[PDB]
Amino acid sequence: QDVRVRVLPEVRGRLGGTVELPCHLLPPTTERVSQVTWQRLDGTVVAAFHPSFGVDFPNSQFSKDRLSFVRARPETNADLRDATLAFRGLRVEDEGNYTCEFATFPNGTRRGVTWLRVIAQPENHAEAQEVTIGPQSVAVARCVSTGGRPPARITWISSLGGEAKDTQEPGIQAGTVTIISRYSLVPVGRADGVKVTCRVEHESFEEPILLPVTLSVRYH
Amino acid sequence: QDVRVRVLPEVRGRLGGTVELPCHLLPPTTERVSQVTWQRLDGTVVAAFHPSFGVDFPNSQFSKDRLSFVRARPETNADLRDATLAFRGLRVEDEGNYTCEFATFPNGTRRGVTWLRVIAQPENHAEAQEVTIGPQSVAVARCVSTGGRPPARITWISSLGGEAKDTQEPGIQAGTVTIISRYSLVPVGRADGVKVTCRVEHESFEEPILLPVTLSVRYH
Ligand SMILES: *[C@@H]1O[C@H](CO[C@@H]2O[C@@H](C)[C@@H](O)[C@@H](O)[C@@H]2O)[C@@H](O[C@@H]2O[C@H](CO)[C@@H](O[C@@H]3O[C@H](CO)[C@@H](O)[C@H](O)[C@@H]3O)[C@H](O)[C@H]2NC(C)=O)[C@H](O)[C@H]1NC(C)=O
Ligand SMILES: *[C@@H]1O[C@H](CO[C@@H]2O[C@@H](C)[C@@H](O)[C@@H](O)[C@@H]2O)[C@@H](O[C@@H]2O[C@H](CO)[C@@H](O[C@@H]3O[C@H](CO)[C@@H](O)[C@H](O)[C@@H]3O)[C@H](O)[C@H]2NC(C)=O)[C@H](O)[C@H]1NC(C)=O
Ligand SMILES: *[C@@H]1O[C@H](CO[C@@H]2O[C@@H](C)[C@@H](O)[C@@H](O)[C@@H]2O)[C@@H](O[C@@H]2O[C@H](CO)[C@@H](O[C@@H]3O[C@H](CO)[C@@H](O)[C@H](O)[C@@H]3O)[C@H](O)[C@H]2NC(C)=O)[C@H](O)[C@H]1NC(C)=O
Ligand SMILES: *[C@@H]1O[C@H](CO[C@@H]2O[C@@H](C)[C@@H](O)[C@@H](O)[C@@H]2O)[C@@H](O[C@@H]2O[C@H](CO)[C@@H](O[C@@H]3O[C@H](CO)[C@@H](O)[C@H](O)[C@@H]3O)[C@H](O)[C@H]2NC(C)=O)[C@H](O)[C@H]1NC(C)=O
Repeated sequence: QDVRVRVLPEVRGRLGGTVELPCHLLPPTTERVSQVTWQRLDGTVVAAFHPSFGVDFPNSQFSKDRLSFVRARPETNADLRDATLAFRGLRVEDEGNYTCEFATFPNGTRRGVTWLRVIAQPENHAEAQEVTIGPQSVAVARCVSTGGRPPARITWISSLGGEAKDTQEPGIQAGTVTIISRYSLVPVGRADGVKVTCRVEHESFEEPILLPVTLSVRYH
Repeated sequence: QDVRVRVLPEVRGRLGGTVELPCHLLPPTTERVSQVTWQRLDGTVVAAFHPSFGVDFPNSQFSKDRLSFVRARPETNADLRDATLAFRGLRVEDEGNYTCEFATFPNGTRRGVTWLRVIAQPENHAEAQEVTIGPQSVAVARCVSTGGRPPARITWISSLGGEAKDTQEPGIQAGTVTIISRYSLVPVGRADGVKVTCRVEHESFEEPILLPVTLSVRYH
């Protein structure tokens, strides 16, 4: 894990979206570059670049349709020190640790490693459930952050001191998860009409999203 | 530590002598080779080979005077899969773990690692010390394996049950060690003329070397 190879430790990309993973051999340019290879941790080579032999993306799983080098030079940069790797149509399966390796000469190989995270932005909905008075604590409201990656975090902003209950469950999409949160309390008459807000946090949002809902109690 | 790179785990060479360290990328030949580099563990590159840029031995310590590739081809083998590295004028300082690395394309780098040991063959001498009768246990014989690497192992084959004492000490040559072994016993009259043998074992010898000596006691 060499300082003269510059990369970013972490990099995030939207499910089914695109990311560039940057990688550079930092100058001074005091060594020739022999070839560049992007490997996964398993060892599996993802993309490879060679000044004579050209480019290759030998894994059927990370094919040329999705992977590409950003390198822009007109077929002939006096040296290929920028090794930046673009992904498209991101898969959950691409979440991984990628390793950018420069075979230099006569200096040996230098590498840098970047963690690619695939985020999925969930879909959010809340509602009140209409309830009758009674001593049993029932769900008076629910909030659901569907198909998040990673799992979203729901909390309840309410003036009444009702217990929250939540649970996980698999998302529709491979490696997404839906979070279900139920707001329960003993239904009391003064509660009718009171706004109770669902507060859902997730990587993909600038900040917590708020889904306000108004409670509904029997016999106003 | 890849199976498709063939090397030898261990390799021994005489101080101030020569060794070849062999290294091959095993066929089938299903990948192009980009460049070959021999690194020490520290990382320090010892020798490097590149099909276009040529050869280099960039470390002042392992210079071209001593290092060389055995590779024989007339400047143009269709591929340079044999990466065998010759050393000469071996130094104690070269004892190390060397790593043979093939930058392949598009396949990544494969490597193999060989431990290079520098042996020094010691010089051996033994003698009896002449002694007078007396209750005090004195050295009646000594044996010295001078300037060994690694340290030699001396033992005594004798019919009399005398205690052995030995000690280390630095050798003349950097990273050699002299072993001194004294054969002591209470000098008894029947012992005169009795052969007592020095038995010294060391890597460099086919087997244990034997230095026989005849005891010398006062008043036969
Ligand atoms: C470098 O990678 C190449 C190609 O790798 C192939 O595809 C990638 C997406 C990955 O899935 C790789 O795992 C995959 O191999 C390798 O070439 C292949 O080498 C192997 C031998 O190591 C060949 O298998 C042999 O097949 C023959 C008969 O066809 C048998 O007789 C052998 O016993 C053996 O099973 C394979 O056919 C070959 N592929 C091609 C297109 O030639 C290469 O081995 C690898 N090299 C290194 C050093 O990693
Ligand atoms: C991708 O790689 C990153 C970072 O690199 C990590 O370090 C490397 C040098 C290797 O040794 C890798 O094995 C290692 O993953 C990973 O981030 C790290 O993930 C590990 C899980 O394997 C986390 O370890 C935890 O550490 C805490 C203490 O803080 C313990 O309580 C746990 O038991 C657990 O061991 C670690 O927190 C995390 N580090 C950072 C900075 O996020 C990553 O997991 C791996 N993932 C992917 C998707 O590629
Ligand atoms: C690959 O190795 C080359 C040459 O390495 C040199 O000799 C070997 C036997 C080893 O002892 C190496 O450690 C040694 O560097 C490296 O080239 C050298 O790069 C450094 C910068 O990393 C240069 O030092 C700079 O010097 C200038 C002024 O001269 C300062 O302004 C800088 O602040 C810095 O100190 C050094 O001069 C340069 N040598 C040559 C001949 O150009 C190279 O860095 C290295 N590359 C990698 C990726 O490892
Ligand atoms: C050169 O390298 C060899 C072999 O490779 C070794 O394994 C590598 C994968 C790395 O992890 C290296 O760190 C490691 O050296 C070395 O041979 C081994 O040396 C180590 C000392 O570092 C020995 O370890 C001992 O193990 C015993 C238990 O059996 C313990 O009681 C000791 O505490 C000690 O840790 C090990 O015996 C030895 N292995 C063999 C097969 O000989 C070598 O030391 C290193 N030396 C040189 C000159 O390059």
